[PDB]
Amino acid sequence: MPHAFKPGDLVFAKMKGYPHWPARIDDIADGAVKPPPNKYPIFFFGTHETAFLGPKDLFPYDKSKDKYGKPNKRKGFNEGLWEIQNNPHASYS
Repeated sequence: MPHAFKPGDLVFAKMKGYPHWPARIDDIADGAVKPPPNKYPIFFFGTHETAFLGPKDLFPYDKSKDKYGKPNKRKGFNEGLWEIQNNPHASYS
């Protein structure tokens, strides 16, 4: 059975106006800005941007990849597909 989201989990994350996007739940570094309550820090592969999202916008990657893991015209998207499949836990700083 599912647990709650934890750092390191791989997802497609949904933002208004954008396709479901390859992403991971990030850790929060010591001294770094924390997310609002009930939100997680989401790192978006390809763009390398961070937003704060709740579970309603987070789709586990294994279950969802057949639907959402297809190339997209959007900037950074196909780079993001490579990252989530080939090195999802690397440092992209």
